Amino acid sequence: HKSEVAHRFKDLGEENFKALVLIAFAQYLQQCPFEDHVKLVNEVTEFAKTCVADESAENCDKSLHTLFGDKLCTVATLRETYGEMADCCAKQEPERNECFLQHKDDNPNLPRLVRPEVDVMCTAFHDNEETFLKKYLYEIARRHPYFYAPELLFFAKRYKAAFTECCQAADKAACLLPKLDELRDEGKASSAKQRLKCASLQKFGERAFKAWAVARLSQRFPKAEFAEVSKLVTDLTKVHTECCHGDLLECADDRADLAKYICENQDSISSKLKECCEKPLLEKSHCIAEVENDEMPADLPSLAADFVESKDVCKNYAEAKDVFLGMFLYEYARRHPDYSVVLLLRLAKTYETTLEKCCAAADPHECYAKVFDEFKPLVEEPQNLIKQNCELFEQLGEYKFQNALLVRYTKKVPQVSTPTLVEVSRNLGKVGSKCCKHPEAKRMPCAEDYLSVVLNQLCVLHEKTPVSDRVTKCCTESLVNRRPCFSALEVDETYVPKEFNAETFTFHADICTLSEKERQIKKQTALVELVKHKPKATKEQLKAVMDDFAAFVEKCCKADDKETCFAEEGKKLVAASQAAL
Ligand SMILES: CCCCC1C(=O)N(c2ccccc2)N(c2ccccc2)C1=O
Ligand SMILES: CCCCCCCCCCCCCC(=O)O
Ligand SMILES: CCCCCCCCCCCCCC(=O)O
Ligand SMILES: CCCCCCCCCCCCCC(=O)O
Ligand SMILES: CCCCCCCCCCCCCC(=O)O
Repeated sequence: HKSEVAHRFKDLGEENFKALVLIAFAQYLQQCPFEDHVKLVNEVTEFAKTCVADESAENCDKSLHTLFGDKLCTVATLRETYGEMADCCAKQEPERNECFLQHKDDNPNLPRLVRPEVDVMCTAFHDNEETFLKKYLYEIARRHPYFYAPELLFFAKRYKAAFTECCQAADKAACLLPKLDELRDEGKASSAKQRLKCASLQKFGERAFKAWAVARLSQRFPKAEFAEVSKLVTDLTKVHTECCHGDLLECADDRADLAKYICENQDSISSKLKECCEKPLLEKSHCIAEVENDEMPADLPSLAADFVESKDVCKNYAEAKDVFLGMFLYEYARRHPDYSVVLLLRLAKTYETTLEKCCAAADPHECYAKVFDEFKPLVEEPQNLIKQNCELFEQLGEYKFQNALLVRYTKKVPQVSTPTLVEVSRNLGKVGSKCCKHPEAKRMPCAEDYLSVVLNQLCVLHEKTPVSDRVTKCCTESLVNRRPCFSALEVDETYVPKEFNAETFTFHADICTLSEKERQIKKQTALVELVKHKPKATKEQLKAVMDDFAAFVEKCCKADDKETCFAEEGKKLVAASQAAL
């Protein structure tokens, strides 16, 4: 088409166009105030409308990069506020956009965003829904300049729906709060997944990413042909490489192209793509990215034939190693949607290590004839951990389950900071209440998805202020061995317990007037400090002390007079506990 802006404006729609332009500007000019951004959006939109009316109006022929760049260079304070970024304006567009990209700040220093009271939000929402939502949209985008724009818009729409619903209810707070917490967690998870995807692509390379995608796409589109799966994995790798570089326009066009390619060859890929392919341009790719697994052929051959029993295995493998291994991944993954992708990768790595050794020996067949027996122990490991932990989560509840994990991990890595241990254990706890509800067939994929982010949040932090070689080890190993590594950590027999600290175990009545989450976190913090002081303590000793603390807290919060009870009975509890331990 003769005009880029006009075309985009047309298939996006005015409302979507406006929100996206706002996000795009906020991610580049992270320091400019809201009023200035709104002003820019209005000018770009007004210009866009001119081009819609006549693709021949002036400047309507300019590319989007050029137009975006020219408007960015119009900001008068560009130099005084962003300094060096202002020098990007002296370059020819091609280089200009690259320069702006290089100067995008990922971890800016903006005040943390505080959640106001439910009634102020609801009142604000009713008085001016537009400015309320757009201002928060701006606040979120300036803080996450890397978050893929269209997905942020998808989140905004869900927030709107939460206010619309809850702000017109009897008990607003009881309605809205849980929705906001779920949205935030989900928002943070999405952010982590995006960063993880790019970092892994940079650290481990294209081959590893391609294997990961082959496995994932084969579980989802089992009826698709291997050649079709390879086509998709290739385009998908290119798409993420570009999206990770950070250029929104390039990223968006590649994704769109891929989404249409998929819809046009729908019948040749999966019968589950029907809905996704009838959705508007903006939602297509997102929908496809979450499509459920198509059902498998059910009348499929045995893997043993072509990969163990067959003659010429070594011959087909030597002829094209990666293609053969990819074929193996494809065949194995499409018969196992119940496996995590990383498990499939372990199987593949194991099959590769075996052919490398075995294909160089006299009688190949004999050497690699028992490969499938090496797979069994690899499979069972995550499966046992699932049942074992989910059952426990069932006996106890989410809270006591978190406490169980708390005792378990403080003992393995007592060096870690107490707030980190609490944070991590609580998140692990949630993965349990969220995945253990799924039937066995969907548990591993679920746990893998959530554990990948929790483990990455854990590693990133630790990276900053490292405290344990073991954690560093597990954090730097391959993403395939990451979870196994942590699971293999044993109690720290070297750790020297921390001296007693009266303060740490002193409690007041203010705990009675705290919110549930707040009470738990204070108790859990104490629970971690206890284990750090008495690491050799037993599950029984510990249970007894946690129970005394329990009755104690209920007793002191249920008395004609508090504070005294906590101080008087607190003296007791502490002294007794010490002796018992
Ligand atoms: C690496 C993360 C995986 C998310 C994902 C993605 O970005 N695309 C995706 C990319 C662009 C448009 C639509 C979907 N599809 C995808 C689905 C089937 C075949 C190929 C790719 C996905 O599953
Ligand atoms: C992209 C999301 C649109 C933003 C509009 C929703 C406003 C939510 C305000 C709450 C932000 C504070 C963060 C939190 O939830 O704790
Ligand atoms: C297009 C085919 C590309 C897939 C290549 C198959 C490679 C399988 C090896 C297992 C991948 C795990 C990589 C790793 O050890 O980090
Ligand atoms: C304590 C976390 C709560 C979930 C309980 C199951 C434990 C997850 C282990 C299985 C991980 C599957 C991913 C992998 O293959 O490594
Ligand atoms: C440094 C923070 C403490 C370490 C947290 C351990 C994380 C391991 C998660 C793996 C879940 C499987 C259960 C397990 O084997 O521990």
